[PDB]
Amino acid sequence: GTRNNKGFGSFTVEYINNQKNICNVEDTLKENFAFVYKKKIALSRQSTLDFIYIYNQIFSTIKKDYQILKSGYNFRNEYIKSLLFCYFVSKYPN
RNA sequence: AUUAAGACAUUCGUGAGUGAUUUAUUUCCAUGAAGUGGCGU
Repeated sequence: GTRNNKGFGSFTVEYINNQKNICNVEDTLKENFAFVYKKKIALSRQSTLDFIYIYNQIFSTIKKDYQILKSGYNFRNEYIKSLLFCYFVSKYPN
């Protein structure tokens, strides 16, 4: 998709030739990627209602974390520095 | 006046009749409508 790296492309295969697919996501991610990082998001009750609410939480969390990574967060009142910044100013501090 | 004289190789006659420039052949192969957020710790 467009901006698929941020998560608007997620698919899984269920039936291959009318046979269920027991493929572990964790193991395949471990195999084909250099680093794989899991985050357990607090699914506040629901989980049976408001997939729209689930999407809102998931994508707000992604925006949160990725804005944290390469930039800061000058939003409401809480300041956390850019970890992309903090990496370079620490390693060989120039 | 002499084994001489006389005599168009000529008349008639369609290079014509039959017969598809046709048969076979993918305008196709490769290819992300995608990338990035920025601003006041």
